[PDB]
Amino acid sequence: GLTPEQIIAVDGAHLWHPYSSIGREAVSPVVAVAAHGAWLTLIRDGQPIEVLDAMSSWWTAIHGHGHPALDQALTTQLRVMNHVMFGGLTHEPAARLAKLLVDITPAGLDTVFFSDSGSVSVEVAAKMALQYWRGRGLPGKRRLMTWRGGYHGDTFLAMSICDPHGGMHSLWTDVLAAQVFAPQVPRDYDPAYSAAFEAQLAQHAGELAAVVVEPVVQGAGGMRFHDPRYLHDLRDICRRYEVLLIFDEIATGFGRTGALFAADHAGVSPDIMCVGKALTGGYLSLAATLCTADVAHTISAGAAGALMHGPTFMANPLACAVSVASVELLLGQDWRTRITELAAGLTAGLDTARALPAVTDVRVCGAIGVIECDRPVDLAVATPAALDRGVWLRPFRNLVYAMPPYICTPAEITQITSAMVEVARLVG
Amino acid sequence: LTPEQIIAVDGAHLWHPYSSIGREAVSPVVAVAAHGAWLTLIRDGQPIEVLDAMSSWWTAIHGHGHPALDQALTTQLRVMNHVMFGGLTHEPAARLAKLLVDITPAGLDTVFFSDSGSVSVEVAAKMALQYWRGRGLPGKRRLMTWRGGYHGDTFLAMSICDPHGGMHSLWTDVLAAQVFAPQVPRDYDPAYSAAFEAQLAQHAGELAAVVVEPVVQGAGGMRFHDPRYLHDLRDICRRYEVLLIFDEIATGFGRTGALFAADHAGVSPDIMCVGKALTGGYLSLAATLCTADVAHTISAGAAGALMHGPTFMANPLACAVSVASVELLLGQDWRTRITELAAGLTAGLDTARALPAVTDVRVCGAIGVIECDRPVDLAVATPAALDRGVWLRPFRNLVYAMPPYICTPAEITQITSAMVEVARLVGS
Repeated sequence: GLTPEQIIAVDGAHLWHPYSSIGREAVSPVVAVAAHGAWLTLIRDGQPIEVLDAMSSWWTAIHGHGHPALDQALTTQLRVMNHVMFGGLTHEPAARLAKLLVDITPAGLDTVFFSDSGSVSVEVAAKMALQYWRGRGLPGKRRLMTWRGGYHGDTFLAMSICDPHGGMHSLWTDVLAAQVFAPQVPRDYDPAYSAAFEAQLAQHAGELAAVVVEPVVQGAGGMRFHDPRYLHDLRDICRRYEVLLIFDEIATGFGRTGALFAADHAGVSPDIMCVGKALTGGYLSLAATLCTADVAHTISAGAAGALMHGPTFMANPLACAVSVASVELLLGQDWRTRITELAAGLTAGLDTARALPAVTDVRVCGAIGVIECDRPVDLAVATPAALDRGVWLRPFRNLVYAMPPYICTPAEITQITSAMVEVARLVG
Repeated sequence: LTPEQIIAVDGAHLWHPYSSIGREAVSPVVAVAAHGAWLTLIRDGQPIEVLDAMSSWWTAIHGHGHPALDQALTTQLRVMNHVMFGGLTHEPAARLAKLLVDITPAGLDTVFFSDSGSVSVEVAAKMALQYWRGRGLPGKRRLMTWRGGYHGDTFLAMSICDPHGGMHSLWTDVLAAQVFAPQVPRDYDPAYSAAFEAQLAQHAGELAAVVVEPVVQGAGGMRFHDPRYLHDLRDICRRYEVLLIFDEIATGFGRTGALFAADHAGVSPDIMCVGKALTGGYLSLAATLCTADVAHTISAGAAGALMHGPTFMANPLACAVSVASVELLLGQDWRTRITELAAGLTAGLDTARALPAVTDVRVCGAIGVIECDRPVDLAVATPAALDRGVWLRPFRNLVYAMPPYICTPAEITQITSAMVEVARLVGS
């Protein structure tokens, strides 16, 4: 065991944090000692304090932390079978979860490949698309196309379809696969944008295995929203030019944008889909890649005859079991009303930020609320300001944003938005 | 779901490792429980207990449902399932990082947690590339390895897989082009090391790192090599200013008879990956360690940080069970336990040497291998071993086992007996 002071000492000497340095961080991490419901217990000045997890621990904790149904599902599985290899064996948690995912995802996604993180699920999606065209005798179809502003993970293939600025591709000159980038997709629908996207794809169609995009909401690359009609156009362009369509719903899945999956806003189905994050209710890392029967059969009939991927902990019973419970818990309530109330609460609470000096935009989409500023937000000013108000916020670039747990009460949303508005006040 | 229902869902909707959809010659066997060294499988509608001779692909070193690991998981679950690692730290991450820095080869001072072995290999490569960019030498961006290796299934990891006999051979047209030395021999031969140095010498200005599995090459062929080669690699790498990366994802935590396989040569790499047995086989987790010099050179570079950070980085639940699994290993006389397992494998596999289809029998720690003269047919091997009460998973021409450390001498003899009978049938 360790005290918080001992934890800080070990951490500063031995632990890498995300996108961080060793030994030169301007803000040292805060010790978290517990998490229950929508609240984290953090150590501030040696005092344990409770604060709202306004980020849902990066979109994951949709039912909040320590939800009794999900705790119970994990403990139930632990007593029967922690894990077995998925090579030559199958089990009830994988079957139950696969059945659920094929039933609730956009129509036609009939097969499920489990992996251990979002970035791996993106690599599997890419491997499916490339092997598909190898199965059709067209191995020149091996590049990916996307639009700017995206984020798809940070393994090296996922990096290649990241936004070049968000992903700091200037640091990776001559390392990354060179993919095709269309301009940033706009918020409001403009058919000229889609016509330009189609003309650019048409030029590269013989080189392209797939278009890969985040539907409706671009998360880690800038918390930007776009009209769902653009996804309708992508589905059409890809159909006509014989390029696969991949939707990365790792951040948008499981109700977060006001539909079960963001693709449902446009009423279209991709050929391949990635899910993760909220899949397990935020308990454990699990991800999945789904594809159509056509994709699966074309891969399986090719000369390779097999999708050559298979992580050690593929379809981990513990992770699948808690995911089954998390999914069933979402589907067994009126989640659509819940998200509508959350969006209304975010809109009401963030409205006064629209008039602030340094605010360039305020936008809400489902249980997502964003304040865009005209300058970078200083973490050394924002974090104490948010903590003083009992809220854990993690701004980045010029954005103050939240994706609260679905179980947040109106008062908790008021508390979250009040902290967001104050952070934006202190920016200007 | 009943076992028949699971089989139906699985055939319709589940991808398995390295497999097709609809064209697998052997349907998977339903697993319904796991306890200690035993799996409960459904065969012809009836449950049978069989030994997990593969440790669920090297992970279940303490067996399944060990009370100390079950309890560590439920204890952490009652406190905090998960919190984001951005701006926060926690006791499971600090406890695990402190343990790992203390037990790994000297000089490995910092720890980056990720969710899978393949990701940890990508993190290792990113560390090596950002290191040389931090030294103003971005041309040092290629990797060198020896043939027969395997390092995971993501696209960078695939680039250092064996390019001919390796499972990723058909992708070489789209992978990064790395430098490959010939297969390292079993016995020590100074001419091999001289040739390795001569080949590295002409690429040194473009090489970021040498990446190898130390002592045992696993998924690429269960080949063992003399630890003195690792001494030579460390010397070559230091003299030519190339970083040395050891992938101990399969070899770590006592499996080869030393705590880490690098310990057989007394060698410290600059970067090291661990995984699999890290969590006792409960949950997916991996780690990448590097020296202070590597961490500080990355942190002082123009990037100012290591540009990686997955959603579930440093998951409290996975870290907590890993802490317990590592402490359980260190709190017993693991070295004597592994020596006894190795002696049991050696004694029980000896009769396989006389079988007509067997070309080699070799043991290293708790690893036992029968190498046959033809590929082993799973349709024969799987029921033959199940008939003998053992779950075995041959691959290529190999019948092999990596049993849980808790196996009794009688259980090891039951495992080796089933392996001998599989080998006997291979030549029938």
